[PDB]
Amino acid sequence: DLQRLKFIRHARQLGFSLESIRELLSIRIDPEHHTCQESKGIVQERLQEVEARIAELQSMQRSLQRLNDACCGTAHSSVYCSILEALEQ
Ligand SMILES: [Zn+2]
Ligand SMILES: [Zn+2]
Repeated sequence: DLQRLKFIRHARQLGFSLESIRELLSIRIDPEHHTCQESKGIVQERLQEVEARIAELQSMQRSLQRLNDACCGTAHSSVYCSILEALEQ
């Protein structure tokens, strides 16, 4: 009950998909018939997913930073905005 909910809460904190969470719950309730290989495979898959998303976000971050730094951000007419020009290109 409560401990089970806490377990789930902890998994969600790590971004595990509902599918992986369901699998972790099955291993959790019937440990005598599951192995470290199974649990680690679940962690590893999620780990690869996070590292991949991180790479994507940092890439967007680098572009956004350049767009941001190049624009004066003032009353300057958007007819001359570099951000619009960049997004067009
Ligand atoms: Zn400007
Ligand atoms: Zn601008």
